[PDB]
Amino acid sequence: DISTLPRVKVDLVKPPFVHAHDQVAKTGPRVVEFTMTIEEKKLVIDREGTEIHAMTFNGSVPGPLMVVHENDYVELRLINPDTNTLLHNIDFHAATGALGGGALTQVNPGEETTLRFKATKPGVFVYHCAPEGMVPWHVTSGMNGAIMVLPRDGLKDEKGQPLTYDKIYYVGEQDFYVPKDEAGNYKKYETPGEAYEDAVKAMRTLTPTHIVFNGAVGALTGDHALTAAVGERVLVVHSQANRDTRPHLIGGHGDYVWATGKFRNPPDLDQETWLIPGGTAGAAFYTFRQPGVYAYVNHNLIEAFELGAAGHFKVTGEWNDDLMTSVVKPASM
Amino acid sequence: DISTLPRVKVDLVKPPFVHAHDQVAKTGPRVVEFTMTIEEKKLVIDREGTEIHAMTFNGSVPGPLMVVHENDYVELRLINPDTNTLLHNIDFHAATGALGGGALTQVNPGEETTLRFKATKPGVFVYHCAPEGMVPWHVTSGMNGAIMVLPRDGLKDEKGQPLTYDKIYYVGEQDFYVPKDEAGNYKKYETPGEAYEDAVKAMRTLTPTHIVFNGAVGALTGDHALTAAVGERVLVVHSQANRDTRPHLIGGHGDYVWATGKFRNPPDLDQETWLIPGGTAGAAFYTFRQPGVYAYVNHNLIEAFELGAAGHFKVTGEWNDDLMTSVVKPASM
Amino acid sequence: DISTLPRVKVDLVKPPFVHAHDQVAKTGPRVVEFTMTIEEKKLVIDREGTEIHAMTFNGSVPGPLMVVHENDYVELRLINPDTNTLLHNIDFHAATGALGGGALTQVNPGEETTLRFKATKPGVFVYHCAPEGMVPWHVTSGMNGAIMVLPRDGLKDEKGQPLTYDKIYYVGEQDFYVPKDEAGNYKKYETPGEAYEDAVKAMRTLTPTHIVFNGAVGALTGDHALTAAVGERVLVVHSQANRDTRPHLIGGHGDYVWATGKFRNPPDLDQETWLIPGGTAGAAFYTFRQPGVYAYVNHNLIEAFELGAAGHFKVTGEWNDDLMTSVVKPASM
Ligand SMILES: [Cu+2]
Ligand SMILES: [Cu+2]
Ligand SMILES: [Cu+2]
Ligand SMILES: [Cu+2]
Ligand SMILES: [Cu+2]
Ligand SMILES: [Cu+2]
Repeated sequence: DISTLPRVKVDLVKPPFVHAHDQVAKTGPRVVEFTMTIEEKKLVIDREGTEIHAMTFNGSVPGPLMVVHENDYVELRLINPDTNTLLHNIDFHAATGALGGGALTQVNPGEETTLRFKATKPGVFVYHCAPEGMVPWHVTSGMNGAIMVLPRDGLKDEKGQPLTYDKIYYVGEQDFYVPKDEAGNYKKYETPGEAYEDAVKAMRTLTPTHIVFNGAVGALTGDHALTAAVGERVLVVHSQANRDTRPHLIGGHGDYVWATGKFRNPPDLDQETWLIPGGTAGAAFYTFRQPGVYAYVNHNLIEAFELGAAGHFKVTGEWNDDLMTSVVKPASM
Repeated sequence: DISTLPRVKVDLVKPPFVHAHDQVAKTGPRVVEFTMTIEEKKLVIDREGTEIHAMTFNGSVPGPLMVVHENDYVELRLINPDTNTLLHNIDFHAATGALGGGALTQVNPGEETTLRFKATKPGVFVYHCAPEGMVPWHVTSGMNGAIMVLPRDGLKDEKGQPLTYDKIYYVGEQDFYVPKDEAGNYKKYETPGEAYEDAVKAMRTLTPTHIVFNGAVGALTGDHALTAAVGERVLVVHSQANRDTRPHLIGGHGDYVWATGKFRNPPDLDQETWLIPGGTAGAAFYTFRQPGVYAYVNHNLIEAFELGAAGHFKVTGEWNDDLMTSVVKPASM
Repeated sequence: DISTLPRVKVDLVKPPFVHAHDQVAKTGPRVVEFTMTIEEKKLVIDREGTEIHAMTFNGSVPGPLMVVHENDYVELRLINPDTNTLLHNIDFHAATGALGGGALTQVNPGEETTLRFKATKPGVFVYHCAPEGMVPWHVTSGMNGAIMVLPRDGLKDEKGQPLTYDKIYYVGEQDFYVPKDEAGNYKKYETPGEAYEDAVKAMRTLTPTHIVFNGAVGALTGDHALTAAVGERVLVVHSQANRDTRPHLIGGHGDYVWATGKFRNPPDLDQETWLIPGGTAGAAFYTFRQPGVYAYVNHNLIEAFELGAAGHFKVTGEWNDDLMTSVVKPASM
């Protein structure tokens, strides 16, 4: 009987950060309460000033990472304010039935709804908008995020021993398909109803114009670079709701990787690069051993360095010359 | 000595259905006899009435699913009637030698051939046409299917315990590359010899115009939706002879998945989405827990909802509010 | 203390061959010394005579395969002769820190450098050039290879028993993006500075014009076909530094496959086709059971047979009719 269970309210944070949680469950099963507010907003996605009409959960691309434990109940209040123009809903890949919740959460502007589901399977999972007839347009306008369902006793390695992370980050990777005119410049749009047929044509090329982490080219760089220290254990959750990606930490590895994100399976070890299929979230665990700047990329390097799918880690600490050293620095012959 | 073995004749059925077989072998090894007749035919593949000249095994796209057990012999009589115009053959990925049988099965119109091979490796495998110089054109015109080689003691989970399916379906996913004129309309063709250079150009874009399940947009919907009941265990075999796909059951999971389809490996558990590489068959096992409509899609959602790679399950039975419920139905604020 | 360790000089060989090494380590840890010389050179990549300005390690596409054991040190002397025009460097995915060595190995024409790193993780790994701002252009001009870090006790199967190969080959698969004019003919270029913006535009299509093994259409055919004998155990290392591929041995299998190439993980068994993600090296082990010609392809068959990603094995020995036979040869009805 669910009314006898503790309720706990979570206050979400903006990606790439993740709200407070406990790896090993300190309580029995709970109803974990979340609220998200849908926001249709203009977003500038590149250095050139290209502006799209984004569709977001909670104002960000990606949507925030939700964290629960196996056999908790997730209760989501989903709000669509009357300042929006479109119908929206939510499909959780973590959930069982009704199109992942999609059939039960259709909200017009000015409406809200509350969905509850039991988190029966441990893993990282995609969530996304999926309104009938408009699914890829909403997803590829930014309306997707992820949920992590931890095992009650936390993460384990391939031998069943504990793995504990010191820091966690959520990297949402987004493919955008900005319509172009015949000369190749991006088109602008007044009403999404007028945008719609050009959006479809752009999608049908299967060729994204931009592929970004955290909603924009360069979003996870400079002052917004991810951070760690030598010796810290970092979990990076990565999602792609529509298109395959292949993350790689330049100068590191995925020590333990769940490429398709499901924690009942043993992790793959020592990965250089891993494939996260479109419609999937994955997770990689790494212990940093060297200080300095690392690039975290989709290792289609064109997608990374030309289309935007690259971020940075800045790592503090002590350089290890046993692991790597310049024996003779670059010099003339 | 093969002449001492029982022979059994199989009568094939049209996908997505699968011919009668036993999961656990009730006999010793057998010679299992199949017949297929090649048919070049016009097929309408979308709602707009786009018509292609398809190349088929047994009149369908995909070709039928053949089912044997490990260490059975497969004996295939392949017939190319003189009403066809092209040379064809067959490559079984399940087989060892002679280009999977391709080098031994070249049949002109008016010819037949009989190939035998031993099914030494358990799994689901692609078969396809592969005539020298014309391989991708035949494959991408529909001339591919799959074969399932069951272990003699049936399927097992990750702990070596039995997994028994109540129903099985075969979903063949087909990428088509229909030639387009400069304005973007599909071109029509008299003789495949006149079609050939435009077919090559269309393929070289690497951008399919249609991606369909069971030979057409909407083929696995309405009266032709897949069915199950709450509590039933369903195996879905999925093949893609040319191009990667990423199946997802919207509102469900892959409880046990062999993404690359080979049953000596343990299955991956609790998958949301899995990657089947082009040139591969995979298999996913799910026990339905909720009634209603489910969408089964390639989770590149553009490929699903715009290009055609989506089908439906209709599931009867009892709704489970513990797993999912609407707490507050969509309403104004 | 590294100065107390044995040093061993390796003399590299051109792909697809691999330099001499021992599967099981016959010594303790060593400093293994390699030299590579960068060469910018014109390469003809197809039957039509299309010529590109390639960028190579040691004169070949791919670069040579380097082979060490776990916990050896790799010491690479990298030479950029003053006959080249561009700045280059090297990122080893096998290495830990400084962008895989990229930050410590920037060499102008007329310079050299010597990098040392400890090979802490066993597997096959990509190496590639990665100069700041120019990464995909260098990689997709051919400047990539692979390194194999064997476990000290050699390869093991899924049960921990030894796997010993009799022959090893290295297949580097390269996506090229040759710029085209509006009519579709390939453009030619004087200075790479003048080529640069057209190279970027060609890459941004995400549609390679050529995909080749060992640097050219048909490179691994005829007199340069790979060879084996019935009963021989062959390891094929395959890399793709930028783009996903899906190798398949037509008429065979991958008996043991490390699709993402990391030997601490058990191999996948009996694969028909496997996915190597872009930015990854993989390895497949097969024992040949039948003589004749086999095609080794990327099983996107358009990529194979139209764009160039196909090679041949020629296998000598004894035909096994139990495994496969023509019962009735192709004939009229
Ligand atoms: Cu929406
Ligand atoms: Cu989905
Ligand atoms: Cu054919
Ligand atoms: Cu094939
Ligand atoms: Cu370079
Ligand atoms: Cu790299």
